[PDB]
Amino acid sequence: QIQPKPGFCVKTNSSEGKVFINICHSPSIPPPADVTEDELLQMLEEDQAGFRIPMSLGEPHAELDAKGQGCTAYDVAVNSNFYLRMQNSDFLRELVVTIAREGLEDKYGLQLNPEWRMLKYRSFLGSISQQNI
Amino acid sequence: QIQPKPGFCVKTNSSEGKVFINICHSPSIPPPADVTEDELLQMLEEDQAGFRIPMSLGEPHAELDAKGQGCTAYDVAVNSNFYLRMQNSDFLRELVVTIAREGLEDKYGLQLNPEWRMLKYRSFLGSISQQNI
Ligand SMILES: [Co+2]
Ligand SMILES: [Co+2]
Repeated sequence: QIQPKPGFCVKTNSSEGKVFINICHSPSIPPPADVTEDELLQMLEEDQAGFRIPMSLGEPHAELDAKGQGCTAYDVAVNSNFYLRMQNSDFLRELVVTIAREGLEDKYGLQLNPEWRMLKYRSFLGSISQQNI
Repeated sequence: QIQPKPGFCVKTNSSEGKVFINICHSPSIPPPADVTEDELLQMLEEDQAGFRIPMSLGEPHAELDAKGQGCTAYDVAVNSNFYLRMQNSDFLRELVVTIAREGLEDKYGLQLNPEWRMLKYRSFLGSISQQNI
């Protein structure tokens, strides 16, 4: 089993309560092809990101927020080199988080509310070494 | 006739030579609806930006680059308030430039090479007051 490395943590919410998405990474996860930005838009218009941007869409795990309240986390893990590209591009980072949100909704039957933010001081919600992919 | 206001200038290239895209603006151009980022991804996957992100796809105009060499400019003008949002979001700015590039290719039969950059010291290539939309 592959243990993910923390990347960054996205806080959002839903009619079912608070949700955190750990955008995390591993060198064991296949990277997307390195396409141009023009080609990336094409991928979206052809609705092919489901196959062309590999990511793990992790199972929900119950956790606690900083106020000690119950919430739900999901680990979305991508290739480490791809993660490092995402970090250095607001465009790519926001796009990939948006794709990951859609992926979790479709996979788990969730309905997220649209507002989200990347946490500044906390990288991952949950026990990392317990969250094998 | 509506005169566009300069926004920023994108330098790119093509098998036909150097191309500049003036991402410019006017309060007379209808704004896109103010959708969420989740909804924006949906718009792209449904390939509906052609109707849902209004922009003028300006006619080509011959100009000169800083080296005195011939090149071609196109003015892509959006609503001023929308422009100001784009400015303060790398994600939105890169997405809209990518959409504008596609729009010009489809409208004018162009094939742009993928590399482009936003000029840092020059806002618009061409005679602004002559470029009525
Ligand atoms: Co298209
Ligand atoms: Co979809």
